[PDB]
Amino acid sequence: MEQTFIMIKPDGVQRGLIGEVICRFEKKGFTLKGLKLISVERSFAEKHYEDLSSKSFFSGLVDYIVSGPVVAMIWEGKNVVLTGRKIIGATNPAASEPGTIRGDFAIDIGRNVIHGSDSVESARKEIALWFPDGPVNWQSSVHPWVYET
Amino acid sequence: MEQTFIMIKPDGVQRGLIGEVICRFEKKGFTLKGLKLISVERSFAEKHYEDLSSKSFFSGLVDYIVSGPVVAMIWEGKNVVLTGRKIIGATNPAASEPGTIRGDFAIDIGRNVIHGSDSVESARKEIALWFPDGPVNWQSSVHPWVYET
Amino acid sequence: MEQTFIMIKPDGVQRGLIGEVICRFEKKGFTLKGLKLISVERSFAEKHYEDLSSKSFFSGLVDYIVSGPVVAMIWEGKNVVLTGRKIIGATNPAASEPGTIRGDFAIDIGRNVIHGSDSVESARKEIALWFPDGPVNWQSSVHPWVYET
Amino acid sequence: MEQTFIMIKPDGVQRGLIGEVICRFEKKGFTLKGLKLISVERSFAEKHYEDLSSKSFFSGLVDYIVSGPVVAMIWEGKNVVLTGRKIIGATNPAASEPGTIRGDFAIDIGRNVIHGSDSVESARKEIALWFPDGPVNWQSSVHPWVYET
Amino acid sequence: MEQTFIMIKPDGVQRGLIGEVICRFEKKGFTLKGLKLISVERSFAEKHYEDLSSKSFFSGLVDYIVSGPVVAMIWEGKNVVLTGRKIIGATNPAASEPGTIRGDFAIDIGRNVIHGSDSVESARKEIALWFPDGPVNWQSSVHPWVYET
Amino acid sequence: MEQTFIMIKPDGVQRGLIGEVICRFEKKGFTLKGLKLISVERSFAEKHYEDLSSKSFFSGLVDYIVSGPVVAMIWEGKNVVLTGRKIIGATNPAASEPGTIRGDFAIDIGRNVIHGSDSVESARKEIALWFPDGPVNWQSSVHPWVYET
Repeated sequence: MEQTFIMIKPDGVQRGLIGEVICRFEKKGFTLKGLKLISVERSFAEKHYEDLSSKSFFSGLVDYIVSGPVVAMIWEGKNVVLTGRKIIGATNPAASEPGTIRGDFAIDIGRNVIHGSDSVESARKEIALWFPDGPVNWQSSVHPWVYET
Repeated sequence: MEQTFIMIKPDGVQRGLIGEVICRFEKKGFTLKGLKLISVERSFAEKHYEDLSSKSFFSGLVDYIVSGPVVAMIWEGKNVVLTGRKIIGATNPAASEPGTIRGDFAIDIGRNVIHGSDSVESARKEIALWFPDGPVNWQSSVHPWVYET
Repeated sequence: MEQTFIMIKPDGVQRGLIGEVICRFEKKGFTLKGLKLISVERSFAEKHYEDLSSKSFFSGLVDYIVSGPVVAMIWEGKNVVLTGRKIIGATNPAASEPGTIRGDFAIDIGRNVIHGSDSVESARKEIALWFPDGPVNWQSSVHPWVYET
Repeated sequence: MEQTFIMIKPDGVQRGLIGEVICRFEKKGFTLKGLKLISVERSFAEKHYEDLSSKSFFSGLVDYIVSGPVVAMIWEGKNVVLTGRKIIGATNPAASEPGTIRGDFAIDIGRNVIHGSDSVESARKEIALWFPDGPVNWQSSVHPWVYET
Repeated sequence: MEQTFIMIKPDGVQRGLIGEVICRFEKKGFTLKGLKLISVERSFAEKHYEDLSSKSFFSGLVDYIVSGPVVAMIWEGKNVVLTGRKIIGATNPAASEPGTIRGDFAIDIGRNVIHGSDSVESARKEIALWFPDGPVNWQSSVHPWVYET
Repeated sequence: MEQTFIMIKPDGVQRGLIGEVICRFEKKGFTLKGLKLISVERSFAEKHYEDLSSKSFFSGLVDYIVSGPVVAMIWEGKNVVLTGRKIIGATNPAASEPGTIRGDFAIDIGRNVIHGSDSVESARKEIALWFPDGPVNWQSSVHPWVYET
């Protein structure tokens, strides 16, 4: 029942990796509770990167996340946050293993295709910011076959 | 260019086919201009199937489309409507060709997995209804290689 | 909710196409009720092709079908018999369309990878011959999403 | 050459992973020597989890493998046992790396999709119990390209 | 056995469709006998399109295949010419059926990803033009399972 | 930018993995600047394996490199040398991880399917030997999304 935030960055969308990303999370057995294609404003990007406002690269991170539309999502499942980080792969694309998203598609650390919350409380902040209206709640009929009880 | 409305139906989401559907349209060269996971409310449904409100099965469609979340989408490109219909395949899953979304995943007419605007006219109507705020604009960097001139 | 008989011919096994074949029926929404790797013997083969005892090439069919192990299957679902033939493609690989099993892998009539019941009649009969013990029953948790009512 | 027993648990069948699982072993270069869909008997089950007779969770493992039909298999090759478990992934889905069967599909340790022999000795026992009548033998024509000499 | 000439156009290379193409012919069972990545010269281009020199769109063809590298190939197998054509799909993307290369990735008639000889005769000319040094010969170890005797 | 030499060995070609391989490097974002099907001559082969002269299996490797055609390539991008190797996987298939080329298809050390430059140094050497005419230059239109600046 845990939830994490997953976002396909501008390059992920430009490189036509949207469907592929979602397939990984779907096959794994997680539940999509949020999804949308959106372009970010300056104010939002900065707030999303708030915890870095005082960094050399801050201005860059904003310019980029706004240089194109992105796909925001909410994924729910046991250990979805850590599992999600595992599926995505190492932050530095050169260290990510084949089989992970960044491992199979990313090369440059600045065009690392996607983002995933780093922690549970981190996913909470991220989800509230990106999904003010809340989650889309539904139950999967395959659920008794993905979990015990 | 032209735009069409594609909607992954409740059974499409439950069967974890979201990613796959998107993949095909992405591979064809179309650009996504709208995307959202939605929980349809009775009244909204009735407007969507409004052109059929006179059929003896109207309420049936309403009961179903509201039985679970769906994924709304806007796809753009030349002939996007016709191709969209072609990619989806025939209405009757019994006549739908392998290679099409319905031919590969659907069996029952009442669980056809996906919806596609049947005409350009019904398209503009559908995307206006489902996406009030209009489309998310962007330019595929591979445009010069998908379209001539 | 009829059943049909699909058999991956010796060549299908040699070429490592067992998983692929099984995947297409699984994704279509069909239920496997019978599965087994077996190497057929002379007499049983003559009874399978029994309907062609009066053909010159009859001797060869039996010869071939026995040259290596095959995979016998029982698949269940609406129109599974007719849909199965669609999924398999034309008898002559030269006519089988891309997207169908023979369309994607088969080249020679003699090496056509698979066999499928050509009719509900042939079906209920082949199924009894190959699977004398009957089928293995179970129901898909996503059944209400693949079928109506 | 070496042999291992791989079994697709009831949750693996329900989730439509049969083809997927087989594809991976076929592509690796391994030979399939046994395959069948079985609905396990309680007494058969208790013998399968025999060495766990003492553990508290014994009845749980037994009630479960009986709850749905499974797919039993025999695969042959060099280090097929160790590669088999490597291909499968960490016992606890929380650790299983993307690229492995459990890594891409499993979430709950109780619904870990598949089983593989932990050793050569236990495989001998496993194949002898699940495939009393021995394996279906054949020689791959690509063998001389998978193995040297 | 019969041979044909397939060429991935500049847009195909740009859109990263090289491997996908080869996969389709490999999985069909055909044998690759020639493979080169080339940046075609103006004069060579005019030669390849000689049979069309007085045609109104001649300059377009020339300007086009010269705008970016291409992948030239030789494929061998029974009915490889007509089949290669069936794999590529309708010349007009708008008509190409899902499952074919153009059906899956093309949209604009002038950016249709691939070229395939349309006759055994034309194939010999094109093969003699693109690979004057002849094909790279070799037998496949799965040949006996692709063809009869 | 940096470039490396990848070679799909005879077994790799015989098992029909050419497309598959090219796909992994393509999806990663790397640029193919050289590609070809070649039946290597004894003398050339002997140069390629220079450093292993003093060794014993030397002659063995040579005999093998000439026993069947191969596919030579040049791939360009940041860290393409070590990444190419990370994609290929451990030399010993028993150690190669699922997700990597050898991890997914190799079994025997002698049929490791592929070869990749071990360093930028050897890479420069290998590239010169196999591609004396230089590379084929072009700029992916996706470049700005694969690299920041």
